[PDB]
Amino acid sequence: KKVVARVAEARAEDVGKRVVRVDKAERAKVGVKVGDVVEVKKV
Amino acid sequence: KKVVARVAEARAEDVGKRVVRVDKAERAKVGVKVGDVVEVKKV
Repeated sequence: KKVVARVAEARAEDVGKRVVRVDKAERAKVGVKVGDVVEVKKV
Repeated sequence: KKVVARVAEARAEDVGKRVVRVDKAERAKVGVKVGDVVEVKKV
């Protein structure tokens, strides 16, 4: 269905874990900043 | 609008960068594995 998540800053602890990278240009495209709620959906 | 991205494994280089964490249970909920295309949308 969909995942409700938050944009975060990757920490040392996150290495090796699954993530979706969102760079600054992608963040400007969708209008998000660290801490914002986003929806992650399979294509 | 929306961001088209891929589930990845966070590397050492990703520390300090913005990401959306998707743990195994979230991955089972949406049906994704590392390498899969997902859409990231602002709420």
